[PDB]
Amino acid sequence: EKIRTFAVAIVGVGGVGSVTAEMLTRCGIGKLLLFDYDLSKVQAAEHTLRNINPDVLFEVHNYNITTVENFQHFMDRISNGGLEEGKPVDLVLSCVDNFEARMTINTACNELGQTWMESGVSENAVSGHIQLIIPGESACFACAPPLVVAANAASLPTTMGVVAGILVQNVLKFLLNFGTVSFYLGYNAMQDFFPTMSMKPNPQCDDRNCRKQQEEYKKKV
Amino acid sequence: EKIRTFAVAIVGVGGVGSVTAEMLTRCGIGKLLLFDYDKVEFQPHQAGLSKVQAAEHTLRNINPDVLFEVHNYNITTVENFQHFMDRISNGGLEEGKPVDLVLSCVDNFEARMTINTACNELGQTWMESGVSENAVSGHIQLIIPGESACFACAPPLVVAREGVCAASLPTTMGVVAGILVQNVLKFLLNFGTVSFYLGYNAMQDFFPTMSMKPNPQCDDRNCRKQQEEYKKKVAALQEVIQ
Ligand SMILES: [Zn+2]
Ligand SMILES: [Zn+2]
Repeated sequence: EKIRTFAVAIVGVGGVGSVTAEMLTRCGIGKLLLFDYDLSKVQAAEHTLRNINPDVLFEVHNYNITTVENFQHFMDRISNGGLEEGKPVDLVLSCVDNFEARMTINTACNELGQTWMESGVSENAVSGHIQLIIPGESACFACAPPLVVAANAASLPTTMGVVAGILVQNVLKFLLNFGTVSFYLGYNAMQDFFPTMSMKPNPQCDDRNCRKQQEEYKKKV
Repeated sequence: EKIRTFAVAIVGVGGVGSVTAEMLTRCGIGKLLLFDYDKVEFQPHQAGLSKVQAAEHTLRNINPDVLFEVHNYNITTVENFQHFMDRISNGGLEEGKPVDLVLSCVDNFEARMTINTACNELGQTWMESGVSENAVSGHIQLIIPGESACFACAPPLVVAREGVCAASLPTTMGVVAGILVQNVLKFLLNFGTVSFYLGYNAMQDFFPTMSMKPNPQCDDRNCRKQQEEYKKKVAALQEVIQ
């Protein structure tokens, strides 16, 4: 019911992204915005998803957001593509499998002061994670590299399933304000370990907007 | 590859059971035996078909290579319990061989105890799984009769707004089914570490894990018999928390 009043952007519509898109659609999220870069992949996903739950609204884009020109458009849609035009999306989800795209999303979110979550799964399928980022309040993707160790074909879609479900659950807890949102939640599939933590921002982060947001956040006193 | 050589029985094709059946089918499990006893009340046009034949139609369409055997009876009846034991002992990939794993995805204690009674009689390893009515917690448990606690060794373990639940339920089922299946793969394929018990608290992203030793005074004498057979086997080197 209340869930129908939110919009979520999802970047990366393969692997963890398709499962996540499908779960959110099945929950009746008001709007999903889909970004990927090859009907194209996103318009294909939109078609399948709208069949699953026609209550959900979609907007899709197929451009490479790592060029500054497309990055402009990406930021425009984050800021204005909410359920009602001209309002921001409530959350951005990174379900991408490369560093450049991920860092690209981090740069947009730092610029906009947009809360987002990033997720990943290993090629080997033995591990994955989700993380919440609140620019200026918690570590962004540029503040520090990933340091949490993984204490050492069928498995791969399964691990994607677990990570996607945990992601969606945290999206629901964030949008609907119940339980506790995780800041970092890891998944070691071989051991059934779920390491968790949160990290403060790096005051010397390379991302000058992360730095800017931190100051703005501190200033609230 | 190797996963194609295994047979898995799933009791209860409801929430976690259907997700689980679907994942296993997508993995290319050799065979699924499906047991349940009510009708579709999934996709809306199956409303009236038995749950088991409906799931079978969907799953076959997903992966035609998996072999399906389905039964639509109440296993808590002695007569149907005989049939159930027959298919567990003999409904393996090769007929006359046991099923490699039984998965309990039923919603009630009686059916769980029923599956437990069969598995102790047969010495059949199984996993008991569930999602709470509150929609924000679930669990999986590995029962190796004689080696780990059976469902009767101790009473039921518990893992500590409507719109919340209505949204959460499907996704908690997803998480629990996913972790169940990962454990099924780890158990069948023998890699990594299989959890004897794993709970999931969705409110706090808590995944408590432990194992339980058998209760040497279990009400189930087959449990006890199975314990002594296991104690014979090992005989050289297992402490409880004090
Ligand atoms: Zn930073
Ligand atoms: Zn017992």
